[PDB]
Amino acid sequence: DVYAQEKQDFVQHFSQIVRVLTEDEMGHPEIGDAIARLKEVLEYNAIGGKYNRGLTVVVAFRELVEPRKQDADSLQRAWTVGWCVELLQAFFLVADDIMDSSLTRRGQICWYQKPGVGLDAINDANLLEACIYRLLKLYCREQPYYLNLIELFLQSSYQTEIGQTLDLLTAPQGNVDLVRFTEKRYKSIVKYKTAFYSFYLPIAAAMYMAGIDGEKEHANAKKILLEMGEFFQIQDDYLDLFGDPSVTGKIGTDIQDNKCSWLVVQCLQRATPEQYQILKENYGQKEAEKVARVKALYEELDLPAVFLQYEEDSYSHIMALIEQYAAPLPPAVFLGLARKIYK
Amino acid sequence: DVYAQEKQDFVQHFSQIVRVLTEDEMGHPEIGDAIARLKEVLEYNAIGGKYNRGLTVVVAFRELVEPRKQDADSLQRAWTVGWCVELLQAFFLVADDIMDSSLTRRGQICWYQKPGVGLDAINDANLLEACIYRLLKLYCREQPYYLNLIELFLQSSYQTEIGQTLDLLTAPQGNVDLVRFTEKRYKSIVKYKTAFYSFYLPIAAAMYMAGIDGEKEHANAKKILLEMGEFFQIQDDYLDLFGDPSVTGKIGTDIQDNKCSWLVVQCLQRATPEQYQILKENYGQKEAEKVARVKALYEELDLPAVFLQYEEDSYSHIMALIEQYAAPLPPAVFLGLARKIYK
Ligand SMILES: O=P(O)(O)C(O)(Cc1cccnc1)P(=O)(O)O
Ligand SMILES: O=P(O)(O)C(O)(Cc1cccnc1)P(=O)(O)O
Ligand SMILES: C=C(C)CCOP(=O)(O)OP(=O)(O)O
Ligand SMILES: C=C(C)CCOP(=O)(O)OP(=O)(O)O
Ligand SMILES: [Mg+2]
Ligand SMILES: [Mg+2]
Ligand SMILES: [Mg+2]
Ligand SMILES: [Mg+2]
Ligand SMILES: [Mg+2]
Ligand SMILES: [Mg+2]
Repeated sequence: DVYAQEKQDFVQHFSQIVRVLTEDEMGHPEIGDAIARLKEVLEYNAIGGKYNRGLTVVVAFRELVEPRKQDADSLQRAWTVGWCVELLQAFFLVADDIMDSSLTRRGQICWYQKPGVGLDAINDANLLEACIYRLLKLYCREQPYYLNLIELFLQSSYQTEIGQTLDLLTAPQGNVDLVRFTEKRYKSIVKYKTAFYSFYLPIAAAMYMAGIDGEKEHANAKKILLEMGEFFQIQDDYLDLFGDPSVTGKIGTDIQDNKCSWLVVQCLQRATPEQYQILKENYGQKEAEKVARVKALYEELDLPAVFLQYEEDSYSHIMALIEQYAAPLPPAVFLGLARKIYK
Repeated sequence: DVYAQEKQDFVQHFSQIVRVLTEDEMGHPEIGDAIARLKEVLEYNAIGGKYNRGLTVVVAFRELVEPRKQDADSLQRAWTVGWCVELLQAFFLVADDIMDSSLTRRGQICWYQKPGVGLDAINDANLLEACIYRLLKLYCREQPYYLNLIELFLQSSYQTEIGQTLDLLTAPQGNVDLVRFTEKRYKSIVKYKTAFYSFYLPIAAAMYMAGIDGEKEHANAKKILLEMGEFFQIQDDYLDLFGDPSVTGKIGTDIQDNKCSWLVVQCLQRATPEQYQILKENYGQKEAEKVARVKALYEELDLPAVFLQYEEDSYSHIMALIEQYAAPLPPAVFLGLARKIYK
């Protein structure tokens, strides 16, 4: 597996990430305590994921750039830009866990739930964001793609925040209005909150580093990647309820938080007026027995089978899009990524 | 007053800010609801302040740039960059109010206290931040100083967040350890949390737009401006307790929040072991009667007189620094700003 190959090299690079980020302290001992906190935040929140996004930058880089230009310096920059995407991920998740009132992340207590952290986590998340641009400046400032990367990260952050706004607006706490939960709305939420930053960004970053800046090449890459992103969020929604917290590393909250989940949207498409009543009575509440009633209804409508069938139809469709839109990029780039997220 | 002149033109420009920010919606009706929320957030949180920071960009621009280069386009860009600093301010304040558990801001209820907003305000704050860079791209991308402005805003944000980390670390909730509250620590907190973004940033932005990018000119400007920033935070700390909420627009929380305020640092310098006990017993608690005991001790030590005397010594010192370090920039730039914040 081409991700497995690159992994060990990528993950060890995090030591260098932390080192150069906390040598800002050398020239200013006055901020020592802040730099120590930064290190803690990084070590807690940027480590322990699958690294799909960061590894994708490196894999795509190695597949897009002529082996004659893969010197030690160019490789260090690739790992760094990969870690920038992982820091973006950490920024979004620390804040998302606060807003979604979640308990665990990646198999440990959410950072804001940690004793003595609490809403201070808001500033910690913003620091993670800031570190992206410090890394970009330190490693990439004299490269021709520097400004393109800066604008890409900024734009991806804006899109993600717009998506989060839609997520939160569609799920007002205490106000169960199931008519809002349409497929059209679902698709817009996930495109913005997940697809751009999780799928387009890491490949686009590699493309810029390879000198592929053409409007057309990026537009074609998007057509494939945003579709993969939709599937990825749908899988996340399924896993919120039907996943084993021991494997996912996080306790589900979509029902309690009144979210426009793929599951609730599919339920509303199949529900008799009497099933609709059950949903309306038990959705968006914290009571464990009410959540259990919604899961039992999902199970009745065979939603887990409907998801299985969506996964298969989706894989076939993404493969068709790769056949059409990959060129002039190597299909391997997209095939590797697809194999990582479906199987 | 040269701020008063420029004001009406600057403030009316906010209509154009909001318009171009919410025409992102024209090409994507799917995110309409998010764009409506963005508009609300802007109108609530970017309006109602003194605009000292944003006006400073415009004033300095008009004083630094040859009147022959102050066309309508260059002026529109100046107003925009001014509004970018006001958006940065709004980002920091929305988040700061959450973290500091504050009640009002600029004479209205804090955004996160508004019914139906709550911790969703975390994402709203991040959107304010994102809008800075959208404005910079839309108005300034083809100008020679574009990248310098982008790096300036990013770096100022990082410094501010480091400062906020020190603020929050020095004020752990429920853990009153008054020995931490030294002048040396106070000075480091305020330099980072306030001085860079409030004083250096707006002048530096004008300098870059005027083509003054020299290391030396910026280093000299900092020497003056960071000192002004220290005074400005000290005045803020005094006003938290001794200001009239009807004028300041915000209810004070420093005592309740266990903060390393200039006032508590000055108290510890003057206090008998028996006054020290009083402080230690009543500081960092929410009880109105305990807060009242701390204010009465401050009044005993004549802290309000000590502040008056600091204000005067500080004005004289800043004026001495202007005499030394302003050149080759016009002293008016710094004098105008000083007159705005002292009187
Ligand atoms: O990991 P989570 O919390 O299940 C999630 O995927 C996290 C997340 C944050 C931001 C953007 N996309 C996904 P969410 O959308 O809250 O279900
Ligand atoms: O307006 P406030 O809340 O009194 C304050 O000045 C706001 C603030 C936020 C961020 C940086 N500097 C000041 P704080 O430091 O919390 O006392
Ligand atoms: C956008 C989503 C669905 C958040 C989870 O992403 P991942 O499942 O890739 O989380 P980590 O590997 O980074 O933990
Ligand atoms: C950095 C500080 C002390 C926050 C308040 O700044 P201002 O007093 O300039 O607040 P507004 O005019 O923007 O309301
Ligand atoms: Mg979540
Ligand atoms: Mg969420
Ligand atoms: Mg989820
Ligand atoms: Mg505050
Ligand atoms: Mg504060
Ligand atoms: Mg204050």
